[PDB]
Amino acid sequence: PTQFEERHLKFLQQLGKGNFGSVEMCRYDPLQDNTGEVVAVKKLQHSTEEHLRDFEREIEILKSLQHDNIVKYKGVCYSAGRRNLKLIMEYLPYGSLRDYLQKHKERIDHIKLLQYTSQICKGMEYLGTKRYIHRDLATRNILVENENRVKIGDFGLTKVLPQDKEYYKVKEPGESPIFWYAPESLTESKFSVASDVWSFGVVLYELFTYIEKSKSPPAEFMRMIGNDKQGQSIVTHLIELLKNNGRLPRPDGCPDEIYMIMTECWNNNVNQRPSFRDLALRVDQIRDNMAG
Ligand SMILES: CCc1cc(O)ccc1-c1ccc2c(C(N)=O)n[nH]c2c1
Repeated sequence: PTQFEERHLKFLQQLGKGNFGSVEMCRYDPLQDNTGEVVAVKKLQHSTEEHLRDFEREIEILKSLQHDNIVKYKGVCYSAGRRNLKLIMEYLPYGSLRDYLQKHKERIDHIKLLQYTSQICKGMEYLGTKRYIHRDLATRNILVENENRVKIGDFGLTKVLPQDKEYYKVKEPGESPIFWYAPESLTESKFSVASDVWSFGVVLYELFTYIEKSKSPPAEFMRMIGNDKQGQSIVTHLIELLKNNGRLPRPDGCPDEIYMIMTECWNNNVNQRPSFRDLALRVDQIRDNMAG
């Protein structure tokens, strides 16, 4: 119901950058009196026909979503042609859950951690009904609205399942977050609802270590690979470690019932991992049992 144009978009400050794109804070101001609404804006640095095509698919996915725990779509800008396309989304002042939690950690207890966990489960349950696979679940990619609510973000790798099958195979892997990936994703490039469940397991580990740098997944796995070899790639060493049942340890002070959920999510067999339905019920019941 509304298209945006270049001449009313005003730069305020930087929010982030990668190898192919960047994000900015701007004010849309068509009356030119500085009363306009503040928004967040994405654009591409290096436009290859391939990357430009992936960008337009990201936008169609975002249009179709409406849920309390998922980030809101606003519009698009074609003022300078297809090769200079921009995306407009809602601005959330508190930023990412990774950044927020490091800052305000002395006011966040085990009960609060489980509130965030529950809301993430509800969001993924909704994506499942549309047959979408997220592919990039991590605390850097969740956003905060206020002290009692969070939403799922960055949909830049998301895919749709075929009508006939229960997995999608990706042609040409990109630059990947290997320390959050399932084994059959690493060896065969297969992604599914089940591989999203392995990733949710690692998010729960991030939360109960309070996002400390020195206990992060990259730090722990590199420690476990060791000091010697010598002769192989880093990803080759990781695939071998996982085949022989090596896993991340229990965080200091983690409850029995929460640690059991982690171990179940990290099963080698895809057919033996739990559902997002059951995960929501179990988490809510544990939170109630701490209440009284
Ligand atoms: C436009 C980029 C984007 C793309 C996507 O697919 C999902 C979410 C975002 C996004 C990223 C960051 C923020 C922020 C902040 N404060 O950093 N606020 N709203 C944001 C939305």
